[PDB]
Amino acid sequence: VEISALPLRDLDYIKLATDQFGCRFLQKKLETPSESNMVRDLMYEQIKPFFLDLILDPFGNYLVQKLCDYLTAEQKTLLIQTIYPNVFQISINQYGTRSLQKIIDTVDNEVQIDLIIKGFSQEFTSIEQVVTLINDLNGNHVIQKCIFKFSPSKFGFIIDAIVEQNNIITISTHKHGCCVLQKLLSVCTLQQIFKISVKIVQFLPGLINDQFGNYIIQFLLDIKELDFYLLAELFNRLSNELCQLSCLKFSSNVVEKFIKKLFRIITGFIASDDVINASMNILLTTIDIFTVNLNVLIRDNFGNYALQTLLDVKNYSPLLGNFCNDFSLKIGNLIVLTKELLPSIKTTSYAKKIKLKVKAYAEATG
RNA sequence: UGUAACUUA
Repeated sequence: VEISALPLRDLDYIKLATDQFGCRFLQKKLETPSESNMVRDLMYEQIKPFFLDLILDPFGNYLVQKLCDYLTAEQKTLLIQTIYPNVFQISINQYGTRSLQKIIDTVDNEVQIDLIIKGFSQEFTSIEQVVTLINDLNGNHVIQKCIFKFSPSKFGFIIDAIVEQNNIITISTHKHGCCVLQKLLSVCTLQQIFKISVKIVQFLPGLINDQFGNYIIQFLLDIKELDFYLLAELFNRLSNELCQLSCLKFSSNVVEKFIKKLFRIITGFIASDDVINASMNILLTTIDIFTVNLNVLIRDNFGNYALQTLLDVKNYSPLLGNFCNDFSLKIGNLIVLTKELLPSIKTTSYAKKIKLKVKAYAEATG
């Protein structure tokens, strides 16, 4: 427009950056190789004291993002030096979060990375603010970006926030928080996973039937480098309430996941002889529990799924040393008992499926 | 017969 007639050194780069027309003008000027280095250097010096302002700006953030693909190391470094103590405010912000992710995505070196982490430390960001960011609509996308871009050696402030008091509940039982927590465990180190796994088990009753928390428990059941400890821990914490948990909407999926995990281990043998022997002892104990409460499980709206999972011969066909003996005496007993209970559930819409699972047991037995 | 969660002209 009338702007594109003035020399670049006479542009008020602040007023343009906060203006839609002006911001688009500067971006497409950075994309002009003749002007690129010059506008950048002319832009950088004038907007330098307004970095935080531009970052949180509806139009300014678009310039900052674009500017990240052109800055030098020293330039981007000095940018981060100016704004690192304000990362919480930035991450919370609708526009700031888009800027910080792009900054994190275009880091040049550890000096820049450590400055960002330094801002997330307790010196500038309290634990309750980190917890906030994890559960925040916008901030959680910054925590994720850290989780995917930076190395786990930098995850300190995140780990510290989760293991603090009962924050594991606040996070796991939250829509945004449960996601980030699963994103973390996917790249975390084993010792960091343990540190979190302790807090989860400690607050297990508050997570296992939670609408989101149950997904955290199930995610832990996929981490193979946990079976040596997690199988005994859970079952010892849930055995007495195993029937109750099987009849709940959310925790029943965990039970099914648990049972399936027990099968895939003992079937793989035919992990570790400590894990396996424990898996066998739990499974046998589980079948004992399901026989005692068979009357209730077969009729419950959620219990029946766990019962079917346990009765599905598709999961334990190779089980047909001495363990396999008293297994069949228990799982076989449970089959013939379920067979007697069939006409007492004819009013239910799932009697057909259960009757078929005792039919599949005969096809494999005889 | 039964659950997800993961964002600006």
